[PDB]
Amino acid sequence: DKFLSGVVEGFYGKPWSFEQRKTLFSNMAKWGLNTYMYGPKDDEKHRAAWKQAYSKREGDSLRALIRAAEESGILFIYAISPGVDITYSSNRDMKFLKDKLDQIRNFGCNSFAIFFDDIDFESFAAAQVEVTNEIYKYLGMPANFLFCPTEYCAARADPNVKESKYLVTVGTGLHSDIHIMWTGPKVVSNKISVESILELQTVLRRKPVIWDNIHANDYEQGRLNLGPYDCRPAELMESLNGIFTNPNCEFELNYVPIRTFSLWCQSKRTRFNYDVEKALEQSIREWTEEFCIPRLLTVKDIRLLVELFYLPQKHGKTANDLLAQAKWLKSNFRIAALNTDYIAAKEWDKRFSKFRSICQIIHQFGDRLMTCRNRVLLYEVYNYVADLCGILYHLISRIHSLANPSFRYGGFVGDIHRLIVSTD
Amino acid sequence: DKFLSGVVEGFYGKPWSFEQRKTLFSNMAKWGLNTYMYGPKDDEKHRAAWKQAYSKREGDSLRALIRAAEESGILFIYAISPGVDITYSSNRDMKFLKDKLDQIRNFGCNSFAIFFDDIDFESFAAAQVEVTNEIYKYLGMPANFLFCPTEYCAARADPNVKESKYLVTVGTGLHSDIHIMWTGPKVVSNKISVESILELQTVLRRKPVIWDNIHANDYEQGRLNLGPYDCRPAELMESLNGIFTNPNCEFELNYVPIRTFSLWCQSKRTRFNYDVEKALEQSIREWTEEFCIPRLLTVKDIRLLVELFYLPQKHGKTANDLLAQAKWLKSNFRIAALNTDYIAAKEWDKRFSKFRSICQIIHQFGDRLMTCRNRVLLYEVYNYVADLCGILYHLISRIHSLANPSFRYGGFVGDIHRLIVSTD
Repeated sequence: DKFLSGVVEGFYGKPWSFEQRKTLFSNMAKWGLNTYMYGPKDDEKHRAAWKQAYSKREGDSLRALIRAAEESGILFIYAISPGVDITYSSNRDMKFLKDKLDQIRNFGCNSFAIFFDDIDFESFAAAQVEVTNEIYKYLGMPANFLFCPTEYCAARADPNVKESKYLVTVGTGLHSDIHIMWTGPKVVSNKISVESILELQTVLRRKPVIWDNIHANDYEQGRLNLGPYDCRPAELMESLNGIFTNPNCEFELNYVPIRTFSLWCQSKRTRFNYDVEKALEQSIREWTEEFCIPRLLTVKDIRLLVELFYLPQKHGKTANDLLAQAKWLKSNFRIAALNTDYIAAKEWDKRFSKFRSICQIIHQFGDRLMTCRNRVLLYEVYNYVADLCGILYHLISRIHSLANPSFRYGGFVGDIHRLIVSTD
Repeated sequence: DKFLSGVVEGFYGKPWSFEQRKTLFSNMAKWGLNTYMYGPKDDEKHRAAWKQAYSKREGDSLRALIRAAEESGILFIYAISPGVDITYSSNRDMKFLKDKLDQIRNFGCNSFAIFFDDIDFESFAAAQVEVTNEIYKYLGMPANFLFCPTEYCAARADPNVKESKYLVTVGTGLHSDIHIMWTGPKVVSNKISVESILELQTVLRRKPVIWDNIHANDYEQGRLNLGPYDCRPAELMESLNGIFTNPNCEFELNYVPIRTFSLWCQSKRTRFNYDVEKALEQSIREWTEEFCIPRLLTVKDIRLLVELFYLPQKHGKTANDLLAQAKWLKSNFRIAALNTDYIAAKEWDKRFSKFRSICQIIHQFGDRLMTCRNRVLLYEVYNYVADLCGILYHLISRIHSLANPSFRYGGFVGDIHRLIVSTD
């Protein structure tokens, strides 16, 4: 039990394929991080079909996945969410849990993760502690046994944030060799700090394991998190028993965030210094080297793509420059189509022609990305660039319509978005 | 040369697989429409690599695709876009065009479609007419030879809309057995009429073929067009030489628009009456019958899904009801948290609880759709429902925050969207 630094499949919608998970395991071996939790929402065998057992074909597929993870040199953690209605009462569903963990142990893996409310009331705390301790005693002593609480973030703890008493019950009543999952101050989890982890270490009397969601994208329309691993210090890695991350739903776009997270873990095993921009440019150089592979573009344009679709907490340099220029063209547009007023209109036309040149070069980047060698990495990235070029052309057309003397975009989702931004 | 009613691949990004095109051909055989134009943007052999030839493996794949279309009972039209810089001048690139059409004729197909500006200046009209007539004379007399002009819509004709003189040059100079592509009054092409097609038949002195884009979705973020085929009369089908349609980028979502278009063509071959709602409920019943297939939910919830992601020209009944209720809750929110004012606040709370019940039942529809048998049709539809549930919960949270005493969504695309809706 050294450190459980890995990548989960806690996102919704996409099942990653067997070769995608195999290349993920080989990337895990060559990068340094040594864990992989298996919680896919497409696989409903561990979520609601745990009363049922595993079949022959999907059992052999999971056995091949487990032995592929074993031969790659990483470890496999099977996350099963039966629900918070066990309470050790009837023990028929506890027998179903024991038979399910027996057949997963027959499939090859020995590490588990009991989930009650999966990270995306009352009188359940001591019952879930008893259920988790009886399951952990039934499996003897597994080396890496995880447990996700119902109040996995400070926004979900309803009595205050220090002592909601559910965290103190699962801190005192559970066995000391079981890890507790956590997310941070928020479920979306932007700008986390070591003080919340320190008071959680005070409450839980053990080091937790941070399920992170700084690269997750299932909760927003068109969000892509190709940004680096930022706003987490090295001492946050120091005061834990491991830290997982939830990447994007599309696998081939997750080269740069998993590589910056691998820098953030494996270089910090030796020395606690971390440069975000150096790891970002190293990951983007390795991503251009992976971009040239013809699996069925210079570094500057892919730097522009990474700096556009950044983290949810902060945009990139180019994105902030475009938002500042769009705000400047939107604010002082009354001097348009009109000595000092005429040169101010010429300055406004200079800024607007700079904006048109930015949309033209990002459309040329879209065509040059369309002429790529890799195609399965092309399709996962093309929709974001195409919709960005469309909304940037709509922005430029709106500014040009406001220059000289409705708007439907996004369908119903964009209609709801415009209905909650526009005021009375 | 009866009628070229078919489905194109003119969308961007997605290459449809061989089995997807095979099931598309079997659906084409069992529904009635008998054409398929091949213009995929992922295949750059016909767009810029037409100087190069076809390889052995992709040539055998195209030969298998052509013979699969032949054995299904439909016909195959190969669309090639060399560019508008031919002008019959050097004839080396004309020899490249002749060798490319020779190897496509060796692959099996005999129908073609010369494109100059693909539907998504000056002094080119008589040169492109000469190039198209020399190519059509080189191929003898193909039965179905198509030609897409540069000014394919009335919004692209720069001198007026009746006589831009490019349309009159390609109407008089071309051979009378060549069809001319058209889109309508707009490239996006909503609410088209028979009068524009009548004046185009006056100008072009032949019946055109309408490339339609009423179900296209590559040009907007999160747009899904699961709506029926609407706002096109039967006499529009009467005064043509065929009509194609551009469906969505995801293949398995295109059951209902291609089935309503198949109703709109094949039932109108016998009688020109068309019910939009009867064809919509027949296509949604056949889509539930296809929904139950376990290829790796009652009719009311899939009716709710189709009525949500409707056409770009008009929303459904449920979507208009939700927008009207959101506008009503947004408009008179000042009576909230406050005799007549108190019962008005209770009426406001009744409408807000109705809105919360609508978001709850659409999240339950999301979970019940997640428990489906088909998975490759699950993943193509899950992202739209998940982002709709997220933006509806954000709408309800904003209305509840406005009830009793920034906003980041979409990333950079949503930032541009909020920057072009919000005013000074």
